[PDB]
Amino acid sequence: RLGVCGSVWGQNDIAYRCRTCENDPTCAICVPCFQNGDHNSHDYSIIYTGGGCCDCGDETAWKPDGFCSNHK
Amino acid sequence: RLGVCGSVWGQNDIAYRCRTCENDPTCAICVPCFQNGDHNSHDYSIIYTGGGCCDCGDETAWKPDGFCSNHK
Ligand SMILES: [Zn+2]
Ligand SMILES: [Zn+2]
Ligand SMILES: [Zn+2]
Ligand SMILES: [Zn+2]
Ligand SMILES: [Zn+2]
Ligand SMILES: [Zn+2]
Repeated sequence: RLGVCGSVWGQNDIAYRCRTCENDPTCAICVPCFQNGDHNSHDYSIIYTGGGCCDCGDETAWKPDGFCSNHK
Repeated sequence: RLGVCGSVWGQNDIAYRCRTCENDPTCAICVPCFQNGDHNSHDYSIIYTGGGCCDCGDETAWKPDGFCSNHK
């Protein structure tokens, strides 16, 4: 559609790591952002976050081709 | 052929609005997707996007009959 997520996790909340899309190993995206992007052949995993915030839409934390349809 | 576009616009990049195909007035498709679909008697216009991403292939933003040959 015509035009950062920043959703927040608590201690035991799950999220996705995607090693193909991350800027570095501390980056992560929320489950909705993961589900609305394309990671089909990517090396992704469900993680327990220990808290933090979603990197989707932030080119300094996540590769743009890994953004979801709502944060491009 | 056998089986979302998500191409991204910058601020001053053009795209197409199709009022016949859009799910709402904030939806748009890129020029290649417009040219590879059928909008013959549709109420379409070239627009300056102000940024965003192409909705072609996403049934939640665009009517499937409006998808191009590459996103069906
Ligand atoms: Zn998110
Ligand atoms: Zn997102
Ligand atoms: Zn990925
Ligand atoms: Zn497109
Ligand atoms: Zn298309
Ligand atoms: Zn149309």
